[PDB]
Amino acid sequence: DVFQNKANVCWAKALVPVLKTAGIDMTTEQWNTVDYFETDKAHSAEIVLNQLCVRFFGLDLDSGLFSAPTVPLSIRNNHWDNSPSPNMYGLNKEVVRQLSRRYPQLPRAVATGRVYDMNTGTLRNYDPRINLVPVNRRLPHALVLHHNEHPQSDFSSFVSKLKGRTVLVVGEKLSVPGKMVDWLSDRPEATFRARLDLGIPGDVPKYDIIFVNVRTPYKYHHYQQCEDHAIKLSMLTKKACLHLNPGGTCVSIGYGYADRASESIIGAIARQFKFSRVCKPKSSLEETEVLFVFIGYDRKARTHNPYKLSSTLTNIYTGS
Repeated sequence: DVFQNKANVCWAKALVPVLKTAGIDMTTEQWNTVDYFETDKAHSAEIVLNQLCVRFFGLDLDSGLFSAPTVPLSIRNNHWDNSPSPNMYGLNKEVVRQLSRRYPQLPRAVATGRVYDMNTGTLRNYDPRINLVPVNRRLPHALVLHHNEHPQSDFSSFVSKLKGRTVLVVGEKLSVPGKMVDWLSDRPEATFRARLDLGIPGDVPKYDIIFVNVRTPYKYHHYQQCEDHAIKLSMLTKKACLHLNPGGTCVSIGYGYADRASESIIGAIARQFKFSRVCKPKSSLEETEVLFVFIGYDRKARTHNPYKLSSTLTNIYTGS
C-alpha cells in the first residue's frame, strides 16, 4: 500500500515490523528517500536497516540498538521476509538505557519514532541529512572535505593497461582496445543482459579481468555515497570473484569503506588476491571516487594488509 507499484521492495516490507519496535512507521514519502525504493530495486534489508538507524539515531547497528531478538529478517529464495529464523532484530531497551547516559534524549526518540539529532541532542522530524555519519563507529579512513561536480571518469586506458586477455565489463559500457570484452548490463546492447540488482548471473563465464564500471550518486555526503554503493560491492564486486580465472584481476569503482558493510565486503575480497591496491588514476575526477584493484586471484591464506588500503584511502581523500 505504502508499497503500491513496487515489485522488488520486499526488503522494505520485511523492515516494517523491525522499525515499528523503535516507534517507526514509514510513509511512502519516507521510503522514497531510500534510492532503491524510489527506483524499485532489490536490496539488503540489513544494509537498509543500518542506514535507517544512522539517519534516525546517529548510530549504526554495531551499537546494538536493534540487537533484540524480536523480529526475524530472513531470505527465503532470493527475497526478504519475516519467516522464523535466528537472524533477529528489534529495539533493545537495555542498550537504549546504557546510551541514554551519553544521549539523554535518545529514549524519547526511540519511543516516538522521531530523529535523535546528534548535533543538537534534541528530537526532530525525519530527514536523511540530519545524522550524516554514525557516531559510535571509528571510520577506518578519512573522508573528503569537499565534493564537486566533475565530468564522469573514463577508465578505458587503465583497463587496457592491465594484464589479461579476456575482460568482463559490468554496468556501464567501456571500450577496451586489445582485449576481448564481454559486457554485462541491463542495456539491450549487452553481451549478457540482466538486472544488476540481482548480481552477477551464475551462468556468466570466467575472465582474466573483471571491471565493475558502476557508480553511485553523491547526494549530500561521502558517507552516504559509500554506504549506497555497498549493495553494489556485494552483488557485483564480491560475486565477480566466482568468475575469475586463476590469477585473474578484479577492478571496481568505489568510494572507500566508510560504512561497515563495505569494510566487511572489501576485506572478504582482498583476502583472496595476492595484491590489493587502491588507485585513483588521473582520469578519476570525482573526489570521492577510487578504483579498488585486486590482482592475483589465488585464494592462498596470507597475513592481513588492512592499514595499507586505509592509509592509501586516507592520503587520497585528504590529498596527500
